[PDB]
Amino acid sequence: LKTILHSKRANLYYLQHCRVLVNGGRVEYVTDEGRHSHYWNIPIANTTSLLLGTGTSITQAAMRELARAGVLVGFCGGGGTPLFSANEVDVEYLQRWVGFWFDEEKRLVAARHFQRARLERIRHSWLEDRVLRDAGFAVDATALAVAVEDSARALEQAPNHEHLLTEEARLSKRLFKLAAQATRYGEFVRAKRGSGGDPANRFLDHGNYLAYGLAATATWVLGIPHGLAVLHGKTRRGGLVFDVADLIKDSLILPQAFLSAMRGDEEQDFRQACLDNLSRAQALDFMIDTLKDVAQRST
Amino acid sequence: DISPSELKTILHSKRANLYYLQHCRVLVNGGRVEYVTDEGRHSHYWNIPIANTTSLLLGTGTSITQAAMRELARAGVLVGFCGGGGTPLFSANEVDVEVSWLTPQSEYRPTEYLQRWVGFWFDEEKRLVAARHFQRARLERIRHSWLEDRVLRDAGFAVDATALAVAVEDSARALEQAPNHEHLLTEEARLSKRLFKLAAQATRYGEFVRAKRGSGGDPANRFLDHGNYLAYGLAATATWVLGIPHGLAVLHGKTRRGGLVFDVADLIKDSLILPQAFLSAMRGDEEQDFRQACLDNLSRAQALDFMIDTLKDVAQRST
Amino acid sequence: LHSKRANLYYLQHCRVLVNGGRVEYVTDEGRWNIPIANTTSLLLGTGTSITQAAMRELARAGVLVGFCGGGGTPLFSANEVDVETEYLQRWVGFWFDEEKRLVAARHFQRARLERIRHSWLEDRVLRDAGFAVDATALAVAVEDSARALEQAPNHEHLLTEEARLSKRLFKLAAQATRYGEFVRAKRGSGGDPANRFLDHGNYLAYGLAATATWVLGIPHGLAVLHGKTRRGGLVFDVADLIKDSLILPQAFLSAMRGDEEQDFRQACLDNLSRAQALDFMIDTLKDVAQRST
Amino acid sequence: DISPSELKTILHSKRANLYYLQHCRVLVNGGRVEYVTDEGRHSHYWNIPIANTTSLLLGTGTSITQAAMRELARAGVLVGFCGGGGTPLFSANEVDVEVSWLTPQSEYRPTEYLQRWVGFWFDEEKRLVAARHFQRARLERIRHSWLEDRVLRDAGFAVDATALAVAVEDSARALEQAPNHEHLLTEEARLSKRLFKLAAQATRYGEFVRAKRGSGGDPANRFLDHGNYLAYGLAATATWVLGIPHGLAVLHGKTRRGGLVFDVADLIKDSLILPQAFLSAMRGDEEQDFRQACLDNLSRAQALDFMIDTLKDVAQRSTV
Ligand SMILES: [Ca+2]
Ligand SMILES: [Ca+2]
Ligand SMILES: [Mn+2]
Ligand SMILES: [Mn+2]
Ligand SMILES: [Mn+2]
Ligand SMILES: [Mn+2]
Ligand code: NA
Ligand code: NA
Repeated sequence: LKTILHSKRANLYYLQHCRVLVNGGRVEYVTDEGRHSHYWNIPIANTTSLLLGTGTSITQAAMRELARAGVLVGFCGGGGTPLFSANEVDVEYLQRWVGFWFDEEKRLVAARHFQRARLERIRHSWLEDRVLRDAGFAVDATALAVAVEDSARALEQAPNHEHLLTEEARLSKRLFKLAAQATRYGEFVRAKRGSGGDPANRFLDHGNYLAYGLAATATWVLGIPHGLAVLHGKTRRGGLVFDVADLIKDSLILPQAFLSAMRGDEEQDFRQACLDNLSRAQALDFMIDTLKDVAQRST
Repeated sequence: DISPSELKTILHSKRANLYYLQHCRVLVNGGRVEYVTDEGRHSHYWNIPIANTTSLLLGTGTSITQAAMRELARAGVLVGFCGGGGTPLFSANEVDVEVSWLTPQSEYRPTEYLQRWVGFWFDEEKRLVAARHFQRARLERIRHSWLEDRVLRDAGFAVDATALAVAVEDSARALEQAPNHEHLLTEEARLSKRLFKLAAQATRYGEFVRAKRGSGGDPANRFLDHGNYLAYGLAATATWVLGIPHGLAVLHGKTRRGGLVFDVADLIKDSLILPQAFLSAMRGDEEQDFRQACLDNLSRAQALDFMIDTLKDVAQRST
Repeated sequence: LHSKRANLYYLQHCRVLVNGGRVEYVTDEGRWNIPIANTTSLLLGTGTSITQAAMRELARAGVLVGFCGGGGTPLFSANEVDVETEYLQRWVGFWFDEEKRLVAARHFQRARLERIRHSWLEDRVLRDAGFAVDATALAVAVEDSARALEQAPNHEHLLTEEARLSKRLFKLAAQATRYGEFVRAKRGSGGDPANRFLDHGNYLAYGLAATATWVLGIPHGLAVLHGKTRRGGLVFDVADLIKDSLILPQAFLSAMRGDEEQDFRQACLDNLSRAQALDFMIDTLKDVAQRST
Repeated sequence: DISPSELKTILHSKRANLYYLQHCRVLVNGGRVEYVTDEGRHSHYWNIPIANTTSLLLGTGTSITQAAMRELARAGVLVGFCGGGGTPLFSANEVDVEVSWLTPQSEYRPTEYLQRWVGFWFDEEKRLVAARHFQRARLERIRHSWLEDRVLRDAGFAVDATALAVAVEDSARALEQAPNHEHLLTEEARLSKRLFKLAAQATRYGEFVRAKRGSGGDPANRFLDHGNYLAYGLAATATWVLGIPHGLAVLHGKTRRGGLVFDVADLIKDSLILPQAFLSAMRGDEEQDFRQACLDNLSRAQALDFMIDTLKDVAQRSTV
């Protein structure tokens, strides 16, 4: 059962299990049993973005007709992640992004706002919205709000990027501990990526991977290159994708990791639970909006 | 000494295969990427060695699947959809789009060249310096390949060497005199026209007239259009592998989308593709013979590596 | 915008569809999330469309769906409400006892009088717009009618008094706006702008009333004040809750300002939205059903 | 004498069109309501004569616009959303919803039938008397149609007349003695099952087995599922035109939302839809051929008029 009628923001559609082709100058979508039931109703304007996921194919004639119409096209894994390969976006956000990015102070302004955005999404999904709680995420509501409020303040006071990052890490650590307790996980230590074998560290690694796919889709639709991070160091590959994934990491991935663990989920149960959370909470939209908002303010 | 990344870049720069496909389906078969043609009853199946491939050009009557895209992206192979007969995929306003490129998005790129690039790119006079630098590099390749390339000589490129030296020397003087981008573009077309003429005479083509937008029917024009796709693919690869978006053109930005691909393809279009278009015409090659001959020359001359070095030099020389 | 408590949403200029497993609504490039639960109601207005796959998902999730004009009126067509937290049994439970029906009717009249007092006097929006009504004459009128309504012994007398209050509000409204002589023209037969705007305004009010009865599952044919044989009777009863408080002054204001049809229309819609008219209609209907037992 | 409103009801009862639409958009084009399919190079545009239409059923791959809803609603045309391939739009627990109906809300209905209806409806025993009444009206349509409709006979419905007459007599008997709604429901399904068998034999279908929830792939089952939508549409129209809410069911209330639609559709399902489903299977009709043949039968037999009279009769009899 659906529970949300989604006010769509970014004009991005996901397709799966169909063949995209052209009949008489018209882009159509075909399955083994004739015309696809939904896809004919995706609007083919220069504001559209198309992601072709599981069991899709496309012909050259369709590609022509989509590119002619200003439709950006990409290929993604199941559920829109990872983002495999995509059309380059014509160079708008890039100009603005570059406009502030070389001013280290404006970069910190961007980084501070990302953290505020991230703090709010934690507050929202762990407390205000009930779904996680309903599914057994029994977090100490009181200790959570303290954590957010302390960190928020501690973040506001960091004088520079190095300090912001330190505080940013401390908050994540605090959340792991609360999440573990919430779910009676017992001892938890975050293992640096790939190196932990326990279910939670695993689900966290896999979850972050699904989120990087959504973040990459956000930077791609906006024409913003991965190498212009606001929080991660300037030499980190994929740096901005990670900044962008960090927006919903602790609010959506973190709690489902400990839940799947608590519940004895296998890898695919976790992946699917995760995608459903990202979907319901409109994560991709938020990543996009955060990016626009930051660019808009910069100058 | 060298990073593992830089090693991988060198290794990528040595991939020799570049496919141009028509009337086939690109898909995955027993975990291999393959293209499939319909031979009436037969279907023929052709392997694609992805670790050795820089790009796929997919023209008329092609399709590709998401599972192939997955495998291709993961191996860092670009996929471009192009039009038929060397004509544009489509034309919108006054701009022709030869290839729609799909570039891998999850194989994270280095950041340093991108940062240098967006560092100069919004400054018009610094784009001028970058444009000029590409043009200089282009002239040095024309000289080397037209004058010191025994392999081209031995294949029947009986070019008037004195005349080639004179045109290239005049172009250099003009290039360095150019006040702006319009002057660069003007000089470039002017060299190209002299070179087509010289190549025509070298190969007994008879009187040659360059036809635009893939409109020419004659062997030379067709081979020149087909060969440019090869240069576009290497250029699309060279910029992708360094993390530079195709859109940040410094010379062709007014008349081409993803114009950096054209800027970079110009490094080898006149030096390498052009002679071989006339050599193939002269000998009666079919298109795919000509394509193989180019790939051989581009591998031999280490074209991809040159393109990548030049991008680096251009990026470094705005610091 | 979808303004009306956690439960009724209004959409316009968008396509409702299913993509990537979600029910989504896609706004026109020219122009908040909605919860899909069994308590949701959804109205699709100007420049909307919906696919069968979306309808499926909303129906499955217990969302009642309707189509309506600009701003939520008229109500064109809607899902049948499941007969049951159900007002229908209660409604019918009192409706056949004529004395209980009068109790309902008396409550509607008190509710309507309070709305008039609120909007004409207490609340100043109307005032600010140039509705310069004699505050004193208005309070006398309301108090007198209230008293006269409580004194009426049956529906007939209640209806008589009810019309006599409307007549005296028209006159107060005309003077408030320096309109000059006014006489209510019955049945769309009036040509002067106040008469025309009152006709149009009531039509917009019917649209809202129809929505209120639809959400509660109550049939139009069970009126508490209008005659048993009158088609759309309960809708007219419900519209009467806000006719004189909101539509009547806007009609004289629009005429005074030289408004065209659409100015008037948009002014009502805004008044109706500002004053939360639809919620009042619904609350009143719920309360009458509650106080009927 | 005859009121303009009742004349309008008689006029509405004669509307002959009923559309079942798939893979198209319903919209307004030059002031007309039309449906549009995409045919590669050319879109096809099909007019909907709204004054001559009872309902639209919109299945797989449809959409409709507010502007179309406005024109349809104004003309008193119902719009239902149905599922694919004769299967339910959806199922929520033990209850299947075949069609989600949108009914016009600004074309004010008469009040008298509704008032009679809510007057008896909350009394179970009165609902029972209403259910029996519907069931007798159904037996009478079955008799008239299977025994006296020469048109069906000439189309090759070679039914065993005596076998049919005997089953309907047994049914009437069992009907009158039904103590509960439970008993009525049991007898209803027992008669329908005899009728499938008789229709199958009249049309050389071979052994027939009714499949539920649209799950049957054989022609008869598919036409039965398809024909039911037509009956639902006319029932939805009959009840709406009289101002009776779909939910005030007297028979199928336990298993069906908007159950009165089913109770009313039962007046013509076995009498008309059922033989035609077997005739179409016998001839090799495509689905749209079958649907047209039904519409022709329903119009010739004045099915909508009968449903409407029956609801009126039932409402008027509750009143004693
Ligand atoms: Ca090198
Ligand atoms: Ca009759
Ligand atoms: Mn980090
Ligand atoms: Mn050039
Ligand atoms: Mn009245
Ligand atoms: Mn039945
Ligand atoms: Na050509
Ligand atoms: Na079926």
